[PDB]
Amino acid sequence: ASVKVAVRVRPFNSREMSRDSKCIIQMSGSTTTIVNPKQPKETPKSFSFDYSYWSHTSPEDINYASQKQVYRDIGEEMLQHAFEGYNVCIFAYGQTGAGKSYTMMGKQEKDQQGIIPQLCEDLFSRINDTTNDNMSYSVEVSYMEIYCERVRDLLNPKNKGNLRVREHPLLGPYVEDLSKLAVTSYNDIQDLMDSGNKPRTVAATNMNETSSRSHAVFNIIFTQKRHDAETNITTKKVSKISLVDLAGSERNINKSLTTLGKVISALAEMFIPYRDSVLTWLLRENLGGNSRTAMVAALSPADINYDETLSTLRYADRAKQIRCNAIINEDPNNKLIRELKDEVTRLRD
Ligand SMILES: Nc1ncnc2c1ncn2[C@@H]1O[C@H](COP(=O)(O)OP(=O)(O)O)[C@@H](O)[C@H]1O
Repeated sequence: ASVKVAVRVRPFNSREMSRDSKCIIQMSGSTTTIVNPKQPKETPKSFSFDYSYWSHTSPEDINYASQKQVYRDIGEEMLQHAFEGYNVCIFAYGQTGAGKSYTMMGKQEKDQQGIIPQLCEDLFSRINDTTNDNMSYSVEVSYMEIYCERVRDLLNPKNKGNLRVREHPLLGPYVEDLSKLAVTSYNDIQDLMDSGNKPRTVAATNMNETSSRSHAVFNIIFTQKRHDAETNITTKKVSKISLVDLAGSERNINKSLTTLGKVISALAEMFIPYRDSVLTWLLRENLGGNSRTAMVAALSPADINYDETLSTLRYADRAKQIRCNAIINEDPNNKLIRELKDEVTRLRD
């Protein structure tokens, strides 16, 4: 399968309104067009994605791409793939202020919740709707920040540790001593998300908002346990769901962001510089390995952001060419069960 790619243009923000910005983004069907406001004579550049989300107006518009609509396209599809037993990844990419955090986290005030809360609510709603007493489940959450190549645990802020990223000699990269907490309700996972969001690194340069240079990775380990009555074997399906709010794409400590660009470019071109940054190392499987992966590229509508928005569209266009190699998590015991059961009914006959 391919990396799925959506782009999303937001309303003007305060900085843009301040400079009487005009809109340089047009969307129709799956295509996004960007005009060059500095060379108005040159022909607009057009790009085709899995989705082009027009969120430039307000939810009063019939044509406004809502939080619900964005979730119901990519978020629901990836949660369904996790239920099938695939590892899944959604990452939000783009310039500072373009709408990565709004898309991934959103706000609680007025159905503004983003992909992460909607997926968590959908996950627990599906688990709690289970009617088969042979199905049992486990949900483990981890939430980390990568800032200047240092890893912090957002679920245990009293660990000023800069957790070490390691390659397991057989099982691939992991964050040594990163909290992995069992959660049994949507309320519990929401409180951890909220607490984790508050522990993110702030910067004076961003008026003491969350640093524009910090990556946030939200991971769920979803374990589905099927109890077989006849055999008493329990089969396990395990899926890792990685929901990523990247550092701002604009332009040592931009190592991760710059390396992600080279990784996307090298994967689109198909050596691969995964290990040159903590982000691309930890997300190696999600960037062309054992994962179903989607990119949501946030776009400023404003003339003043032409060059950065064009760069986001070109990286999004390249991500579309990446192939993944996701396999279903298979318990070998599923075959032992089928055998043991045939062998017994046959004797019983
Ligand atoms: N689709 C959208 N509709 C409405 N407001 C949006 C949308 N996307 C972003 N915003 C708003 O734009 C501003 C910047 O978005 P934000 O998510 O903080 O950007 P980033 O995380 O990319 O730096 C915020 O005030 C946010 O609420």
